[PDB]
Amino acid sequence: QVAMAFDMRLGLCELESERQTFPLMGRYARSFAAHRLVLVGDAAHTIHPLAGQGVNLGFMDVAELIAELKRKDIGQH
Amino acid sequence: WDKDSFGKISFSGEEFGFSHLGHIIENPVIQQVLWQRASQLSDITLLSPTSLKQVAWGENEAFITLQDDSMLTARLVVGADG
Amino acid sequence: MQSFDVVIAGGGMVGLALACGLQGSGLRIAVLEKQGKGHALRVSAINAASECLLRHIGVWENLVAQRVSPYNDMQVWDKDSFGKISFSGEEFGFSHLGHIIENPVIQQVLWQRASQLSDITLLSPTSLKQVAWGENEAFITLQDDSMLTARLVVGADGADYGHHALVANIRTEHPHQSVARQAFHGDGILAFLPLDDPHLCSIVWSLSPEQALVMQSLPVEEFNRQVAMAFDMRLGLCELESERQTFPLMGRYARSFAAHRLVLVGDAAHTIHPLAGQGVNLGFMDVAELIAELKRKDIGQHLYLRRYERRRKHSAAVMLASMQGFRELFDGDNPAKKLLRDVGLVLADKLPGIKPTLVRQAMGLHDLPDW
Repeated sequence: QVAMAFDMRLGLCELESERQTFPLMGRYARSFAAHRLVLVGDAAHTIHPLAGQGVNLGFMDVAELIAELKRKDIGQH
Repeated sequence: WDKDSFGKISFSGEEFGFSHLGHIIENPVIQQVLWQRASQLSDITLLSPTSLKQVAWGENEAFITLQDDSMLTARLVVGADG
Repeated sequence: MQSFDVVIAGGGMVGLALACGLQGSGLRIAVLEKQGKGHALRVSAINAASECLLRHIGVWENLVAQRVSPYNDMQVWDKDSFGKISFSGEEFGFSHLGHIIENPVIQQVLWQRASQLSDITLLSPTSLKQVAWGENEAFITLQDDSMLTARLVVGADGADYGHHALVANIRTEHPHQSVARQAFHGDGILAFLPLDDPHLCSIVWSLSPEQALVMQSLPVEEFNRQVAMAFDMRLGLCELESERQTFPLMGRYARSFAAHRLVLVGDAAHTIHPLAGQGVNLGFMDVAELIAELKRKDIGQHLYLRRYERRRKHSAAVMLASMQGFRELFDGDNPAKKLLRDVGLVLADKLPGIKPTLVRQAMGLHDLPDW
């Protein structure tokens, strides 16, 4: 079934590992600011046009956050 | 087979002792062949190239006519292949 | 009998265009026709390519001096995605994209040319009683038992659909300013074709048969209201002047049929087109190419003909692909695309620059043979 859904692009297929599922907790969120609270989304588990790339959105959240934080009061919303 | 569900069924007559399920045959060959049989039969005559000018459906005869004004009659009429 | 090189069933715009044109060719032409000064109900939006056919056949000056309504500017939009594209030839140095011209004027004009030509005689009011398709002659006959023969026969202007068109003359609050306007709304399309009167348009409203029928039978104050909303009030309050007329759009999966000494050209005057009022242009282009091909072997044999058929069925697929393409373009002009434009991550979009391509299509200066 995996191979047909892939057009047989790589021929016959064989699962080695266990099969694991997890909800894609995108797509309408990734940030929450609050009075001395910052939330960054679980980008590791979020939808993206490019497979396996969600976490990049997180690494980019924090780079920008590193940038902004290294200056007033760090916490004020 | 189906490209969406990936469902598929395959089958053979050989599995049930048959040599063929059918034959692919060109239409011109089929028709020109049955045409040759047609005039190789005497209770059949072939009228061509002929188009119909009028048909007056009678109770006992067909009373059809031809463009070349050759009157024609028939018990029953049957149309096909168009 | 009388003997002709080509007889032409149903002599309307396109067949006569063929008559004047398929000439100075050595071919004798017969033409079978089986049958005011106010704004006609029926108008066609004649493009530059079509103009070059009519200017060539010497008739342009005529219906110009009659009544002609130049547009150089066009606007198309969609009421659902709010997408819209507008364009002009002036932007590329052209004075006009086309002309709105009344059908009766066009045809009565080409009719006058017809008998002002001696290799053309006109047979009317005449209907066919019998045609016996011979190997070398047409052997067709008339109801008045006048035998007739022809090398090749060609039918046009009449002789399956999806939508109907409601057409009518509509006075608008705001001047149309010589803009051909077209609005998509679901599976309704509503076009306003500008006329001589600075405040009058002839519309083409493509609707389902059931929708066209209801609109045609609506009381006028309701029609006035309803037409204007479907047009986004682009020209303000609306008032029907003329009668409301509907006719099936006999596109879209045909326009050509070749056969043993038979050529059929579609009733392009009644066929779907991306650009409202433009169907007939497809017909004028069918015949130009046919004039071109006919003026040479045997004129009638369905061998030197089916290659002509290829070209036309081809053109009809192109027109179909184009309507599909206008819809894709409008449904793609949405807010997510706007966001991506801004941020530079658009993969697929309106091309640089479709304005010039929209102009070459409206003018239809492609499609031409030259000559």
